[PDB]
Amino acid sequence: EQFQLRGVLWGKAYSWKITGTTIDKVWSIVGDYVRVDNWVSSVVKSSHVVSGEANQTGCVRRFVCYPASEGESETVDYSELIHMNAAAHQYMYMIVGGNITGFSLMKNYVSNISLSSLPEEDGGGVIFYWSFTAEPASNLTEQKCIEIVFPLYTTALKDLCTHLSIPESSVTLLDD
Amino acid sequence: EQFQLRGVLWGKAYSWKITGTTIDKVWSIVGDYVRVDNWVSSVVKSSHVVSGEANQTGCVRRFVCYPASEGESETVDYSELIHMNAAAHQYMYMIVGGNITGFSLMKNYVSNISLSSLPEEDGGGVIFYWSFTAEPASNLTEQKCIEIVFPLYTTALKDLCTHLSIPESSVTLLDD
Ligand SMILES: N#C[C@H](O)c1ccccc1
Ligand SMILES: N#C[C@H](O)c1ccccc1
Repeated sequence: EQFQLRGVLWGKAYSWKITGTTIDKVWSIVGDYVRVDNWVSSVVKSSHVVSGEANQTGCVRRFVCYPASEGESETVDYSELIHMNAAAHQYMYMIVGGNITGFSLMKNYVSNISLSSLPEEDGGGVIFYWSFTAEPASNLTEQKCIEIVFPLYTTALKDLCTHLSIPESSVTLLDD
Repeated sequence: EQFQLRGVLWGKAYSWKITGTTIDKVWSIVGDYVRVDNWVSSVVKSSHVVSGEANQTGCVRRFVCYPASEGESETVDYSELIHMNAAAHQYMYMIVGGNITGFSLMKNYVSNISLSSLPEEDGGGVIFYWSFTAEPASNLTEQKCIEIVFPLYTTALKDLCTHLSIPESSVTLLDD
């Protein structure tokens, strides 16, 4: 009959329905964690594993982002895979270093990606779940976090369509 | 150009499609965090807020579970709401005390619930997302965690149907 209080978190979860593809085609792009340059190509220039075994839990990827706007420099993200279940199409990662624009402002940014199949008997389709949390910090606000994260996720879903060779109309953000 | 390694996590995410209901109806049961006795009523005997304000971020619920078997005592869960966004039908909580069977064995059990509406042109329906993580510890394995958690989530989806007065066939586990 005792408990230990802890601090609250910031964050938000998003889900999209994607038609016209399959979960394992989506996963071939989205699940190749250390090669995120092959996914979010509107943002990421290059990417490679720098610690551990590629796409195995505990590994760290380092990726380079194009300048956020002209005149700016390239920035770098280090992120650690902290959970991976490839057969269940889901994983979890955290930013552990770098100066990547916006994202490096957050304290303990953790993200979850989980792909699910809608029932074949209902016409199929893929649900793409993507969430983040961050720890509240004096130098930021939850609204700022969401302003940083959501445009990136939106860009990434667009880039996904490009790499799957399906129209952008294939993706629909679900009402929460 | 440096980074610090962090520990990895155990866990799993699950998604169900629920037909014959609306996100508002589901939320009226699932979203009443401190009254989980009015949701998972086959497992939970009673539930009350014991710190903070009911269903506001930071609050702690105390709930009591029926005995696992005859002669066994009731067990107790303390869990803190660490994120709540009711407008977006999503929240996150962690066990912060108690001796609730199985769940109290995990180190830093954290759970996320999200509800999404499928497009009306598709026939509507709700996607129910539910995930957990726990920290690796000597006295458990990830498999043992999954064997604690998934049967409870399954029971909870069944109990949800009872309270919604809809048949269990309304619920389909995605990727079953
Ligand atoms: N780490 C991390 C972020 O989620 C991220 C940022 C840019 C492109 C892909 C992913
Ligand atoms: N806290 C917590 C667990 O997720 C839980 C355990 C039993 C019934 C409802 C919820």
